[PDB]
Amino acid sequence: NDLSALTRLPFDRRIEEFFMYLGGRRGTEAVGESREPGVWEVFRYDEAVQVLGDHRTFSSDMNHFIPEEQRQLARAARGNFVGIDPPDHTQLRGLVSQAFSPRVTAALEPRIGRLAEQLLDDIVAERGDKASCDLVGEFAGPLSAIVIAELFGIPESDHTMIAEWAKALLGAMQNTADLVRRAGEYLVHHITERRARPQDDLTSRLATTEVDGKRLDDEEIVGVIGMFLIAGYLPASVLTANTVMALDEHPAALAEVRSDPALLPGAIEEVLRWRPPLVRDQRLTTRDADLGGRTVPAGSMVCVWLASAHRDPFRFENPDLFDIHRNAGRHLAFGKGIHYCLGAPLARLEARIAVETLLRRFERIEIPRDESVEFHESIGVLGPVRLPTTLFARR
Ligand code: HEM
Repeated sequence: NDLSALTRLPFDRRIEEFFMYLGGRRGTEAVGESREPGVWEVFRYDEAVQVLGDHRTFSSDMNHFIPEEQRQLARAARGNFVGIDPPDHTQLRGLVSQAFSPRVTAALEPRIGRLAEQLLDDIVAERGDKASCDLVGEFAGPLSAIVIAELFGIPESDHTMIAEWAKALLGAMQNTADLVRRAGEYLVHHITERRARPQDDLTSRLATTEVDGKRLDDEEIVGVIGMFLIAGYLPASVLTANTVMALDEHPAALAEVRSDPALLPGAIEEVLRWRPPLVRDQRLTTRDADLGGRTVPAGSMVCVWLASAHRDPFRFENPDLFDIHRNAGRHLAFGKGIHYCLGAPLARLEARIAVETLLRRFERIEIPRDESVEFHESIGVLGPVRLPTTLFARR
């Protein structure tokens, strides 16, 4: 398979041979073993769905088997429920979900609008009507970090800082430990501040919501805020750029969307299917598991290829065709079951406004096929971290 080699190929051929790899295996088998010793891969839709649905058999807690005595440092941090299983997940997500109601996401739409325009005006001032820039570095990445910052009611002054903090951490080392620890210190101050004097933001809501007599404490809230930033930053920025790139690579689709921007959310859903930011989702078998005509032994790492599931012709017609008019609703880009992305509404809103603004303001968006386009190094990500473009402002 040589998956590590693919992460080093030019992005265009990385995409190619990545989907060729998945295609070949998916063609023959729903499930299979990998070169890695005790790891299985999932290639087909139904089995991907089955895996995500059956959280009992396929755990999200990678330290499931670690003895309860040696579990203290293997335990997930207070507030982080992405790496835990019911019933611990249900209670924590229950609280966060109640607080993070759809109207919290909806209310951000005007700000996201204004922020996207401001980032574009900063790029335009430096290089004029024909302005070259890094779309991820100067637009999508700041927009994703600051949007999440806005959600939690982080002061306007600290936004450029938060954007830089996110770029540093996300793109072990003593610094990595520091960034995490200092973020901790910062967020505690933010929380106690918003607990004392509340404002219309998610931090204050997290601090004041009850669910059947239960609340979140300051240290859990820190984990939640931190979890949102870590889970949400890269993928959202990648969705915004993958949309720009996918439309660029399809002039007809692009023309349709430019002429009727109502088509854009549908286009984004297609992007999520056809070039998902997060390309795999991992689980750990708690027991011997019958899947795809095969038995997966207890203790096995399972790697669910979401990207392959989306190309499964059993589930999607003409799977390898990018079609902004397709019903992409069944895609798994935001996961499925109990761990389904809490940021999915916000990401769709973030992405829609960011590309809506770029198309309205720039009549030409030129993107190279060089190695100047730098895709994120992880096999589990598919999209750029450095995307140089040339923006020609509409006359
Ligand atoms: C387009 C961008 C995004 C993608 C592709 C994405 C994808 C995902 C996926 C696949 C999961 C499921 C992980 C699993 O099953 O174990 C997930 C969980 C999550 N995402 Fe996102 N996400 C995105 C943006 C965001 C944003 C903007 C936020 C909020 C700041 C966010 C917060 C979360 C949280 C909190 C979870 C965990 C929910 C849980 O564990 O129950 N995500 N995301």
